[PDB]
Amino acid sequence: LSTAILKQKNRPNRLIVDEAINEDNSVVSLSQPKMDELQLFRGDTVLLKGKKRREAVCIVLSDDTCSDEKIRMNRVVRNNLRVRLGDVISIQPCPDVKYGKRIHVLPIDDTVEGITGNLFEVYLKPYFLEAYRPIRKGDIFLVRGGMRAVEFKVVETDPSPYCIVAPDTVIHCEGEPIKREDEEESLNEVGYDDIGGCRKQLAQIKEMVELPLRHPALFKAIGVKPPRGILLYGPPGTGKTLIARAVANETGAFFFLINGPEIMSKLAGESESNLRKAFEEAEKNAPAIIFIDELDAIAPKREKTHGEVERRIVSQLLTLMDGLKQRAHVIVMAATN
Amino acid sequence: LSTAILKQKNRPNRLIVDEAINEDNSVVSLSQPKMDELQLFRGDTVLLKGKKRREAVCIVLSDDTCSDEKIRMNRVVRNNLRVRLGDVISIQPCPDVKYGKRIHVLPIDDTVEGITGNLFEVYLKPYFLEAYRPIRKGDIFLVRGGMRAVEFKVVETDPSPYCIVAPDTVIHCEGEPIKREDEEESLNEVGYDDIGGCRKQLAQIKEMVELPLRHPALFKAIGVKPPRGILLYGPPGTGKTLIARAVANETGAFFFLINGPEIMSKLAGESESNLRKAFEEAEKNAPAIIFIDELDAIAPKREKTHGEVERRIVSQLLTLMDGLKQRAHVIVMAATNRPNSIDPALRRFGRFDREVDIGIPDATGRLEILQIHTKNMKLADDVDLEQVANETHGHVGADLAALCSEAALQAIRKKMDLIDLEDETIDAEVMNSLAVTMDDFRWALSQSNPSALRETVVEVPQVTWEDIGGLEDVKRELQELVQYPVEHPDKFLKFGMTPSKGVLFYGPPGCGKTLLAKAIANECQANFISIKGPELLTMWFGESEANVREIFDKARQAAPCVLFFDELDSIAKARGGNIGDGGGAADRVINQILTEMDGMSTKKNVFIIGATNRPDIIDPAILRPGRLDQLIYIPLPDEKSRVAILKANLRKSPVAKDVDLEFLAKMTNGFSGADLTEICQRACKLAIRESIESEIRRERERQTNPSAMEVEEDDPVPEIRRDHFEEAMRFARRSVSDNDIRKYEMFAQTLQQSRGFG
Amino acid sequence: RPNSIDPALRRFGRFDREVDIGIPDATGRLEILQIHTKNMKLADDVDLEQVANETHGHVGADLAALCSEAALQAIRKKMDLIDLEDETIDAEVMNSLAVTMDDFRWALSQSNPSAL
Amino acid sequence: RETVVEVPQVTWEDIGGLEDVKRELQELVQYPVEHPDKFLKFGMTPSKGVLFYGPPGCGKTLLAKAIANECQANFISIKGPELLTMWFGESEANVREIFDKARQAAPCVLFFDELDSIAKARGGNIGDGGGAADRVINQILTEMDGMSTKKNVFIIGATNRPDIIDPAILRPGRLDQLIYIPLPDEKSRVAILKANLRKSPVAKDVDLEFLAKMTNGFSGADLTEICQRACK
Amino acid sequence: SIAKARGGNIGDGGGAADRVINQILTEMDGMSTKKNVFIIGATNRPDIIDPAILRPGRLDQLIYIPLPDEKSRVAILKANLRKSPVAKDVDLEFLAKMTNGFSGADLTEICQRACKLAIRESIESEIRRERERQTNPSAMEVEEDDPVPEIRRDHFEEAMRFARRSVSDNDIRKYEMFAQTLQQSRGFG
Ligand SMILES: Nc1ncnc2c1ncn2[C@@H]1O[C@H](COP(=O)(O)OP(=O)(O)OP(O)(O)=S)[C@@H](O)[C@H]1O
Ligand SMILES: Nc1ncnc2c1ncn2[C@@H]1O[C@H](COP(=O)(O)OP(=O)(O)OP(O)(O)=S)[C@@H](O)[C@H]1O
Ligand SMILES: Nc1ncnc2c1ncn2[C@@H]1O[C@H](COP(=O)(O)OP(=O)(O)OP(O)(O)=S)[C@@H](O)[C@H]1O
Ligand SMILES: Nc1ncnc2c1ncn2[C@@H]1O[C@H](COP(=O)(O)OP(=O)(O)OP(O)(O)=S)[C@@H](O)[C@H]1O
Ligand SMILES: [Mg+2]
Ligand SMILES: [Mg+2]
Ligand SMILES: [Mg+2]
Ligand SMILES: [Mg+2]
Repeated sequence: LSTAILKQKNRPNRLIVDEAINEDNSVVSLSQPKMDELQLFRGDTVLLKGKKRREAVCIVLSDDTCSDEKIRMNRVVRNNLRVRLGDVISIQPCPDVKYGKRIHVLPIDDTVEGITGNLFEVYLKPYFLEAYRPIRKGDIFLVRGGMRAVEFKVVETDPSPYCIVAPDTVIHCEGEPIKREDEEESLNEVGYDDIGGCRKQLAQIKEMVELPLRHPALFKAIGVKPPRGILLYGPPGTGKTLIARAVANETGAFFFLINGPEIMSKLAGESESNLRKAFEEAEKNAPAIIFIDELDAIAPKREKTHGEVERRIVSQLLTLMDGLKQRAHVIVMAATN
Repeated sequence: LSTAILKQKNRPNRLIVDEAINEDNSVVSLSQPKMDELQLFRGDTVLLKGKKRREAVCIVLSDDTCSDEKIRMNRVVRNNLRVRLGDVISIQPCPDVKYGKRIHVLPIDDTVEGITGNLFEVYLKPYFLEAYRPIRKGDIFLVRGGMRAVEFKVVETDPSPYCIVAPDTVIHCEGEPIKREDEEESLNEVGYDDIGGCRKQLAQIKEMVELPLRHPALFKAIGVKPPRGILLYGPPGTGKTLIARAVANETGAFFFLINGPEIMSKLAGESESNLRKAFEEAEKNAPAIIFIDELDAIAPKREKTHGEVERRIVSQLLTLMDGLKQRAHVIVMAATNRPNSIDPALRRFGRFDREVDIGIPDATGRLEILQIHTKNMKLADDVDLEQVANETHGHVGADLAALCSEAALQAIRKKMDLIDLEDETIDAEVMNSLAVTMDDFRWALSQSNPSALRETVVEVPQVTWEDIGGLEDVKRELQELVQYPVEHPDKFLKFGMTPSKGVLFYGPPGCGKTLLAKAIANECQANFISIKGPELLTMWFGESEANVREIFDKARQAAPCVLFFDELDSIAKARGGNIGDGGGAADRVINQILTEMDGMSTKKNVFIIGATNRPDIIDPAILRPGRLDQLIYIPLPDEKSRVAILKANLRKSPVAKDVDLEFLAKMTNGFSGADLTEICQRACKLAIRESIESEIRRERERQTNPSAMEVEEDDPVPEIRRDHFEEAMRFARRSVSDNDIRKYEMFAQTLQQSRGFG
Repeated sequence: RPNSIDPALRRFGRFDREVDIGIPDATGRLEILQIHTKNMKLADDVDLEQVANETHGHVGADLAALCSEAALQAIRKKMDLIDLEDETIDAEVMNSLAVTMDDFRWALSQSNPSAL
Repeated sequence: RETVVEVPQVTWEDIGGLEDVKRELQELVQYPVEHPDKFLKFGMTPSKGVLFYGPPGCGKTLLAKAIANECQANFISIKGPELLTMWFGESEANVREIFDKARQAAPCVLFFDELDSIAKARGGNIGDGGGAADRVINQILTEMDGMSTKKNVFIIGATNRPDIIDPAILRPGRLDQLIYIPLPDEKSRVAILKANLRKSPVAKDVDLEFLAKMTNGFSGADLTEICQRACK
Repeated sequence: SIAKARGGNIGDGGGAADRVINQILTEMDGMSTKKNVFIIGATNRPDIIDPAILRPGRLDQLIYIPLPDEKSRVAILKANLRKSPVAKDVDLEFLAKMTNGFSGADLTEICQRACKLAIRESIESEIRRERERQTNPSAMEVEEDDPVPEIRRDHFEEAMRFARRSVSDNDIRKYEMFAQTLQQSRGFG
């Protein structure tokens, strides 16, 4: 039970992906007892949750040749949810529908180059007019209203979770296109599937960091105070900054990063201000995490320290660590070798 | 009388709480001779005093079914006075009644949410109009003028001690409500009931700090100047900041706090201003206390200090300490965990001359710390805290806190198939089905790595005389050497004899020398410091002079104690050599031991005992009058001594009636106590082998016919029957040869002659 | 610390004379005790020459702390009447304070001196 | 240049002979892990130490790896050459770091090895001005005393020069269970030669019994030398 | 201790001259005679002594202090026994005629043993009195005096039984041979 927190806990609302034969980019395949199970009436908009906090919404259909344990979707949704073939995806009935005021799509330029022509009346007309197709802020969808695959990206939108775009919602095309590198660099984010060989330690870090921030009521009920500092250590090259970025992309808390050399490279009296601003922004915001990377660059032993300014930075860090109270909901974790 | 200041001193005006059946929140229950005793007329307002300086006032009633020794009140007064069921509360007749001008209540928002409605005409009307109900500034009272329990809090009021609210007193409801966390955090303040394992030191701190501030007239009358500096010290984690906050919440003096890193983290020239403002605000105000926490961060030794600004901060602190005069009524107390890295100019007379040593707790202390920390957890009935308190050996208070936390997290992990990290909230039955069992405390105790394992243990031992077999003449001699100068001082003054201080035990290995030295300390109820030559050849090469002075200073501080040196052959054979070498018969460590043993005053009751099993390479300079004098040779045991040893080792395990110990001692000839313990341990291991093999045969037989599984057997072996001792007798080998025994006889007769030549 | 002073200050014309205040002997310790106990109210049992013989490595401030610890022991024996909880103490209790030889034996048992 | 803390891969099957010590090492190591309460029925506290000593080449390292493979425990290995190096630069930290790492990775067998190099660089050949107690082995004894029994750290030693050994190592509460590992017998030599020859294919014309009846004082290292010569 | 931590037992690589005793000789040379500082030494191992200590203008006047004679032993036993009161039944002359190679430390050991035996009898007698008063506490009417004020005799006989000799006779003839000729150690050997 030492690694029991890493179990996926399969439930009736768990849906495994599979290949879908519909070229429409708003389809799901659910069976009739599944729609009668979660009270999903025909035409509902569910809230799909994938990996690395990416989400998606699609209008539901009753594809009765689907199985009760799976779901079928195309490559567009599986790239908007960052899943492979054979990964679970939660479903949530969220019919809280409000319309949008203005949406703002943006194309990707390398497919627009070649021939552009007119973007609006050739590309944005036949896909949006009388379709009611839902979007999330940050989706990449494909319209075959041109020469070949020219993709669009919804960036600026006033409804932030999602919205069903009515035909009266104002559609623009005046903005600036996006590069291919801008998406392909953001497809190289880090999750828990990029860490190998450290299962037993990821169990401990999820028990120490994720659980006292999602459920403070348990620790208050059973009478436990959660820890305030975690120190990762190891040899050089063993993946400590990687586990840092993995928790930074999962956890659903506010994340703030402090580097050792970046603090110590600044002028005297500006580095203490950066430490104070870090802890003030973390206590001001949500349940938070502060990651201090390379701790032994900003706080060595005081037999090695010769300056006055470096002893002042160590004493500043001690004073800021003692200010964390049980009310604050701030975890500080640091890494060293 | 060393802890006589911690006595509660029961008086006729002492009232023990009890449960009251009146739902009214202004009732007390007093008997008629109590009201005729303190001249309490019916309808008086008394001044009730509880814990942590909380007070309360209630109008008195004559409830004659109450007892003369108790009082009865509800939960409202017992939460306004911070007492439990079975705690004393002083009463004071204070009829000094003046009315209030404006009062200002404030609700608590979590009970107001749900439905609020109109607060004033529904909540504040029927409880205040024509009631004359008294309040203290800071009370939490309950009015049933709504949906459920909606509590109010009186914050702003012009009469500060208390007041009887007339109906003409202006009542407001416009203010801001208070959160639940704002009260529940302030219910976690610290008193003297949150400190466990430090009774003897709390006595000293109340004699030094509370008494010269409450009653300066006594110290001026008898002619005593009270001290100005107290230095608490100890290992990390032993509760020094906790004792600080406890005095900060009791004492009834002005309290000011200074942190080490908070002073040293500021810019140059701003830290000296914070020190000066601290002492100016303390001398400006009342009888005060200044607590300087982590003193060794702002004043280290000036060989370590490299700055100019840090030497200026140390000199500023010395100048401010010398400005304290007898007129001022200011006590300065400081806390550190590195008591030898403080600048030595601060530890002189007039600055930080008193020192109180908070130490590592023993088993009785660990039980009290565990009972304090688990008062909010929900323990199962299986949990025995005395077993846990015995099994935690090198722990300090913070380690026991981390032990309780790790146990409850294990209890969560066993309940993981219901709790989801993915969801929003947890079922209330899952939050109610949490109870920590003894299996959790065994997990948490298996995982914990404590902090104070590499410290020296100063305790009273647990070995009685009964664990030792044989050696009865040396029991009669050691009683006469140790116990009578403690118990009968004057009988050495009738004659002209000064008692001796040293004993040396020497002999063959395994003969039982350590247990006697522990047993005499258990007999006299003295402390016991144990040193080993391996432990003293390590941590000398790094600190070349301090180690043996630290041992003798710690033994002088913890008097009366027996200071037991042991394993002297390792010093003698790492420095003096096997067949002799270029090194001396005198050894550097044993040299500094002789120097420390000479300068030891006889008014102390520190008694020194040695032990070696290589008496030939011993230093001659150890043996001289005024040092280790009383040579006692401890020999191999005789056969009745061997029967007594075998009766001694066999008390924990159950054996049968078929065994004969007399024949078993008549088989062994040169066998020590270690060899007889080896035989008993071999026999127990053979019995455990047979038990496990029998259980394997039973489980395989149940696997053979699992259709019935109907044996329902009992325990196949509860004891050792016989004949394991025969195989153990076959295994045994002798430890000391006979040539060595005649050599020990020849050193047994004449070792005192080794002083001169040879 | 007479050997940590800069040696240029101890030359001719600057700090050439030196007077060595030292650790007192038994005749000195008796005089220090008779000075410090001139305001205390001693019982008739107290023999200061025995105390002056039994204090071996003490200097003057140690004898001051010895007298203070003795009088605090005399307070602790009178503790069942004195209340920390109250406001003031009865004048007969402040008049019934007199330090006996048992107190000086307690205080002398507890003291750890400086110049051993 | 790091210390490897893993579960080893040597099974019992790689070792030939020495079956009584297999039955003894199971009883010393495996039962206090597997059956805690059966030591609470009686009043016995289990021991913590084993010393193996004997002639060279007899097969002492493989047993210590094999018991760790049997119990599924970690395995830290130390050599006296490795501990006389990186002591002269860090005079006190090294042996504390080893025992702290073994306490952190519990349950593990902590295998000291090659004690003759410490004993012969400090204690000497025919004796000298140095002691029978050695500074490194002194700090080892200090670290071995202050070790709590709630942990399941088990200590195993090995030397092939048992005369210059420190007497202070051997005392109850330290390395107790002395086991002498002898030269192998002829059926033990047949088992050793069956053990070394499993990786390489050999024919049916070979006789191992005669080949063990030729060797008299030959250890396992010598029989492995013979097999390696044949493959070359 | 200086001679045996630096000069050694049977000799070693160290010298007969020792570093501390070297600096002592240097300080003893540069000492003006107008001062009245007088230096006295003591050792009980006269063989490994530095030869350089003994030279004119340094520690000159060698005095060998021997084992005491029997009238010297009577004087020693009169000296140790002045603090404690003893009786008139004791004979010190026979008690010195029993001891042969016994020093002053041994005679002080005998006297200390006798005082310890007397204190044992005193405490055991008080325990019997308190238990007898516990037996019949209804009266409690003895009002006894002091059962033992002095040492009577016969504790010295048990103390005589305990005693062991401190210096053997081989050592005494070795000290005689160093007593006659120690000044000749300056040259060779
Ligand atoms: N467990 C691992 N799984 C996958 N990739 C890893 C793992 N450990 C290291 N890597 C790779 O190693 C690269 C460097 O790892 P880092 O996280 O930079 O190491 P580090 O922990 O930061 O060590 P230092 O002290 O900062 S040099 C990462 O970018 C990964 O590509
Ligand atoms: N005697 C004790 N009784 C009850 N709780 C204790 C005791 N000693 C320590 N604790 C607990 O240990 C926690 C930490 O103790 P601290 O007071 O922080 O130790 P400390 O004395 O400050 O040591 P340092 O030098 O400051 S790290 C406290 O919050 C208590 O929970
Ligand atoms: N008289 C005795 N009664 C009971 N147990 C004894 C007795 N004598 C020895 N022992 C046992 O002998 C073992 C070692 O005891 P110790 O006194 O520590 O031995 P030692 O005299 O110190 O010699 P070493 O060098 O430690 S083996 C323990 O198991 C004791 O229980
Ligand atoms: N019983 C055995 N079974 C298999 N191989 C063995 C056996 N005994 C020894 N060997 C071989 O002997 C060689 C050395 O093994 P080790 O146990 O390391 O020797 P050792 O006892 O440590 O003595 P040294 O000092 O290292 S040569 C290896 O090649 C082993 O395969
Ligand atoms: Mg990194
Ligand atoms: Mg603290
Ligand atoms: Mg011992
Ligand atoms: Mg090997």
